[PDB]
Amino acid sequence: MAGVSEYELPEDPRWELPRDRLVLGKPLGEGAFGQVVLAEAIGLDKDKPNRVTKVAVKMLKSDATEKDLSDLISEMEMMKMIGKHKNIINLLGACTQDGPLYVIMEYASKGNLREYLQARRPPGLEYSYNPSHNPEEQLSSKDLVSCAYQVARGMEYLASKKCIHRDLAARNVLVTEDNVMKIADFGLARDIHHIDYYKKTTNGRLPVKWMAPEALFDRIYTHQSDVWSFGVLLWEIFTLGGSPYPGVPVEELFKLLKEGHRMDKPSNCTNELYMMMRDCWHAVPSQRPTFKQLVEDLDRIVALTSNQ
Ligand SMILES: COc1cc(CCc2cc(NC(=O)c3ccc(N4C[C@@H](C)N[C@@H](C)C4)cc3)[nH]n2)cc(OC)c1
Ligand SMILES: [Mg+2]
Repeated sequence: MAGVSEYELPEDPRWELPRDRLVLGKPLGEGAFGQVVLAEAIGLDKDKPNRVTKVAVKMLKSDATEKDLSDLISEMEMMKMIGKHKNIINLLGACTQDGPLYVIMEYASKGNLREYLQARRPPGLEYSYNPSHNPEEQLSSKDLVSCAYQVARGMEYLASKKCIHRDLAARNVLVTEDNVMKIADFGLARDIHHIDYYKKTTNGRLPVKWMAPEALFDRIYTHQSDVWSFGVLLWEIFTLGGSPYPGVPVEELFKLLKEGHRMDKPSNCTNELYMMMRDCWHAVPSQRPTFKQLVEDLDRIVALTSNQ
C-alpha cells in the first residue's frame, strides 16, 4: 500500500539488473498476483553486454497491497533456492532499486498449455472445435506424450527440491518458441487464511477440479496431491485443453469424488495412458505413483509412441 521507497526490497548483486537495461513491451497477462509484460533485456549475460534477450517482467498492480508485495518477493526468493531446470519458469533477474519491483523470468512465447493445445485441435470429431482464429499445425501422437513427459520431469525436479505446487494445471504450464514445457506459478506463497472453493480465477477457472480429495476436504497438500493434479493435466493434454468434469457442478463434485467417480477416457487416448491417469486419481494418496515413476513410464512410452 505504501510507496516502494518506504520498504526494503532484498538486493542481490547476482540477480540485480539496472532498470535502463530493460525495454518494456506489450502486456502478456494479468492476475490477482500481478501484471506480466514482454520485455527486452540488454546485456543480461554480461559475457555479452551488447546482447538483447526477450524476457517476461512480472510486477505488482495499482491496487496491490503490502501482502501482494511480500508474495512477489517470496516468489522471487524461493525460485533462487529451488534452482534451475529446463522444464520450469526460471528466474533471470530482478529490479529492486530505482523504482517498482520487477521480477524477470524466462519468456514463453506460445502462452500456456491449454490455449496452446486448443489452437492446434484438428477439425475432426474426436475433439471439440478449435476456438482460435490463428490455428497452428496439429501435434503428433508422440508430441503429446513428449509434452506430458516434460511436465513430469519439471514436477519431478520440484518434488526433489521439496516444492509443492498446490495448483498444477494446464493453465500453469507455459510453452516456449521451441515447444518446451515450463511449469509456472510453483513459487507462490500459500495463503494463511482459509481458501474459497467457488472462487473462480482471473481467467474464470475453478481450482477445485485439480485438487486432490484430501486437499479438498482436509486441505492436505503433499507431493501426491500434485500427482493427482498431474492426472487431471494428462486428461487436459489428450483432450487438447478440455475442461475437467464436464457438466459436473462444483457442489456435486465433492460427493462424487468421495463416491469414487472418475473422468471417462478421452476419445483419442491409449489405455496405457488412461491407466496412468487412474493411478494418479487413486483414492489412497500413498498408492499414487511418484513423479520419478511417472517420468520412467512416460519416457518409455515416448520411445514407443509414433510421429506418424
Ligand atoms: C501473472 O504472472 C505470471 C507469470 C508467469 C511467468 C512469466 C511468463 C509469462 C509468460 N508468457 C505469457 O504470459 C504469455 C505469452 C504468450 C501468450 N499468448 C497470447 C495468445 C492469445 N496467443 C499465443 C500465441 C501467445 C500468452 C501469455 N512467459 N513467462 C506465468 C504466469 O502464468 C500463470 C503468470
Ligand atoms: Mg489461472
